[PDB]
Amino acid sequence: MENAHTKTVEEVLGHFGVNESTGLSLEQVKKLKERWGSNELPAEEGKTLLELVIEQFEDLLVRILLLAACISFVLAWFEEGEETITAFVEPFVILLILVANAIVGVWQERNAENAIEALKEYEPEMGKVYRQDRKSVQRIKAKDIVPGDIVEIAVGDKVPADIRLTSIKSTTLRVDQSILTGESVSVIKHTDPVPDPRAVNQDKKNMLFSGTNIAAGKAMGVVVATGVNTEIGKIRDEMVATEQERTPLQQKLDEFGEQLSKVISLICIAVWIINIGHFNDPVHGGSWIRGAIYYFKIAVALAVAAIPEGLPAVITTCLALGTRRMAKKNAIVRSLPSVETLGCTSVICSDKTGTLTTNQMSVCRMFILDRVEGDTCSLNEFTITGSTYAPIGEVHKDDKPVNCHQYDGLVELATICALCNDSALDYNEAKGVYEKVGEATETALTCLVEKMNVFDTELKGLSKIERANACNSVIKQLMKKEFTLEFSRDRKSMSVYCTPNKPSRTSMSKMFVKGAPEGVIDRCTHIRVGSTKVPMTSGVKQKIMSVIREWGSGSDTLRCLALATHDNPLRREEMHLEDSANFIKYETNLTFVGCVGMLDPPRIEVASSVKLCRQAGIRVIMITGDNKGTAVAICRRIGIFGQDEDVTSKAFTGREFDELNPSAQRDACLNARCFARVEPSHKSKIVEFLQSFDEITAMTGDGVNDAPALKKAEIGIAMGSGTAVAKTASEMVLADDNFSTIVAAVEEGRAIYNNMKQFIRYLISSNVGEVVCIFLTAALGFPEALIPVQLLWVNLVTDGLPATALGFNPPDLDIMNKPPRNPKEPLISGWLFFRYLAIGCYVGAATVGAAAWWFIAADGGPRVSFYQLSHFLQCKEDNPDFEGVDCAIFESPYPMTMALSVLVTIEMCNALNSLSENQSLLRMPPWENIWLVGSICLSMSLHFLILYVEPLPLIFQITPLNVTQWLMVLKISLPVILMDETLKFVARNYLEGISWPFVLLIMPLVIWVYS
Ligand SMILES: Nc1ncnc2c1ncn2[C@@H]1O[C@H](COP(=O)(O)OP(=O)(O)CP(=O)(O)O)[C@@H](O)[C@H]1O
Ligand SMILES: [Ca+2]
Ligand SMILES: [Ca+2]
Ligand SMILES: [Mg+2]
Repeated sequence: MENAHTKTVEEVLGHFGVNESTGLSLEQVKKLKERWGSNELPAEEGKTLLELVIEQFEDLLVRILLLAACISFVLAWFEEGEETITAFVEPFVILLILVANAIVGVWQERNAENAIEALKEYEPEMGKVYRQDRKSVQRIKAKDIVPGDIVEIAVGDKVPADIRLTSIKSTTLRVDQSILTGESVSVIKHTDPVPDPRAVNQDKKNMLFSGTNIAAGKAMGVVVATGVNTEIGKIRDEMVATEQERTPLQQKLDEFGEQLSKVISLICIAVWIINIGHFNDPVHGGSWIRGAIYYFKIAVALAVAAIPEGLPAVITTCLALGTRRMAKKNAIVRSLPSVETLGCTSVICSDKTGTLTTNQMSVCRMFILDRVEGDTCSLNEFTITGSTYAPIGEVHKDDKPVNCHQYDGLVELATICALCNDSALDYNEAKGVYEKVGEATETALTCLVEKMNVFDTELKGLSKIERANACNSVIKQLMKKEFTLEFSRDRKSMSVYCTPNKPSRTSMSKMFVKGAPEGVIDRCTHIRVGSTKVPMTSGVKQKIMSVIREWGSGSDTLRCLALATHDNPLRREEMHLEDSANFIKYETNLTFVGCVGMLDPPRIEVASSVKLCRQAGIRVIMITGDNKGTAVAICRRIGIFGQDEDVTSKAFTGREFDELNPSAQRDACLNARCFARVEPSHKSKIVEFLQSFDEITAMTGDGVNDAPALKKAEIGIAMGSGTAVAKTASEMVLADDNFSTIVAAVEEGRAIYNNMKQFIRYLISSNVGEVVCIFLTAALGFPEALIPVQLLWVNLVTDGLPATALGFNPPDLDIMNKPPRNPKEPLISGWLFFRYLAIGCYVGAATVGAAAWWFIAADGGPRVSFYQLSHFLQCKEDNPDFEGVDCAIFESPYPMTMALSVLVTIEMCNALNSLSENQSLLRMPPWENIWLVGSICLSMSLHFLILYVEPLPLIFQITPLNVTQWLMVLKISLPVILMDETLKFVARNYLEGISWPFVLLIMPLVIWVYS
């Protein structure tokens, strides 16, 4: 069966031997499972290891160090080419820092993919089928669907396999198949066969494809292909590498990356220029071209040192960390920019039903009319026990057990709930619980019919399975459903045209209507009291609405629904059911029967989440299509409003919002916190009004009425137990429906930006000190304190792992107390620019002072004066200004080792400053980031290694230091902490919990270094 769209519905069902009513057997499914297998696609390997490494070396900042490593190679291969001892050490230390950052980036990217893939199996994909075990619809796993079984699918569902449409229950069926054919509109389907055997998928009507969603309607069909035999499975090879747009923060770092490479080039050009007079010095052999090449290597080695080469890698691991940290909290992050954009979210619009509430509805009370005075009416208000979907409960009239058969209004109320219902109740023998098949509002009515049991049937000898739809089957055996005017959110109602099967009374067909109590009652002209009908007046209209308003605004905050019937409807011939606007024209002159109120408890984590968002400057707005009285009462429960807060201008309806010119409509959208009774058209309109104020909007939803708003918001967050239409229009999915994961995603997105600013602060405060070290030496006339191979050792030790370990920084202590960040402001602030220069100027002066100390004040070194150190090039044995000074000590490796050791040490102490922007080290000790402690101990281990290992001091032109000289290195390196603790102190006090184990740990160190 490969061309099913060209065959009649009877011909396809005959091919499988299946009936559309009873379904498929279980001896047939066992045979079909062996010949066809499970309905699932093989797992894709994704980005391979080699491809994942190539993406690390595609940024400009990494391509400079690649070219500089090539320059250092071709410049060291022409002099002493056949060598490996000291010639090719400069290109080697340039490549080690590149492969170190490439390993961390690939390993962290591989971790985020593994956590995401392990989250796809959180809850298995399910599918509704008809099988001969039960006479009702049952949920099974989508992988256990075999070709040939009857599958039922409704609005919002995801088509589990290729389905030949057998019967459409509603007036029309729309399917969103942009995933397969690429058309951005819902396609209308039918049940008639198409003649063309080679029709394209756009022309393949009467066929629903796996992976696509049902946009509107309800239908059933027979599966014709599963697994790799579906249209979306046969094209899984046509999966080209999509152009993933850069994160809006990555665009800020790319502009900053090219702006920094332009200023670094001007700095390296200046280094080669300010040293013109040193080209023909005797150190280089008196040759100009020999000295010009030497200072070209200092400029190249300074470019590698000054350029942040781990910046494209650290943004990779941070975004990869945010994805893995969210997948551990059961949150599927589809779009990479989504977790970073949530850190700047200012408004969180949220669906109420199914999103802020558990969606575990249960009809707990109802009422019918007892007797009509003529101006007022007495109501027979009942109550029902039970909070789950199990059909075990008791109906009480006045807290006394009552039987529903003696009330003819209850018999009629149960009939409307049974027939005007596109849902059912399923038993789960694996879990031992009754679960819903369809919407929660309708299954609550399906379970209510079982508890009422208006037609007293023997319900004791039936199993758990046959008790889910026992009382409903009795009602549906009495009335024959003709067609369904499906639920449309413009009228907020739904009717069903039923005909009584009994020909004895010869009753004409009726229309059983259920919907929102506000609109349905307005279309009601009569009221059903007991078994007789009496015309409705405006006095009894107030009594019915007042009870419903008490239910919604009460303590239980009930979700109400009115039930009505139409005694004399038009025939099917006169009704024009093609369009949907005529449906409200047939739901007129109704007879009000009763109203039901079902409880929908909010989720436990919602109340604490709204409190954390308000503290973080975020605003939570409830966009619901439910009643205003129910919405405001839920908002007072979850914390959006106070239990006595006035909401005269913070809660609006769809009608009240439209009856407002754009003047007041604007100033009401940023001040409101609850929108009730809004269509899917309004929800996206609310979201675009909030984006008009330059606000990052995050919409959270579960149903098809939220997909237009989920597409317009910057971030769309879908619930895991929601419809597949909402989960398709969303960037993040809460697999466990935990609303507290949203605020964790905001804290994580703010952490990605914080780790970025600390990385920038560390590689600019430090690398400026390496640039100042070279220019300060030149302006003072001192001997050069660093050679190219040592400028490349500082880059490896300081710009390597101690810089990437900043992406593992812990969140700040005030991370979620600051207002949301505006993504339009510049990356680096003007105050941060001062903090970079203030630290760098000390790092540079400390490195020059370390070399100047040995030449002037050290005991082992000469006691050379400041004049002789500044004019060291003019020293000969005939100069009376240089007496006793052996002027071969100006090339000694001691001052170059003091400067190399101070540069490395002062940058490790500057990394300890880069754990937070303003929190001191006594408040956030360095062991809160253990990846940084290990990176510093490794960098200091490698520094001590080249100082004392057999051949290495010769390769780097350094000499081993003693304990007295190492105490001097620490004397100058430690004040870089005190300088940044001071700059952090000013930012806290004048611009914007001391750990005693840390204070007591550093005091034996601080007193030792300074005596
Ligand atoms: N199957 C159904 N049949 C008839 N009326 C329904 C219905 N489902 C919901 N309604 C009613 O239509 C009204 C508005 O439609 P809507 O689809 O927006 O409700 P909803 O359950 O989605 C609230 P939310 O938007 O917060 O999820 C609801 O208040 C409800 O009373
Ligand atoms: Ca560097
Ligand atoms: Ca550095
Ligand atoms: Mg909802």
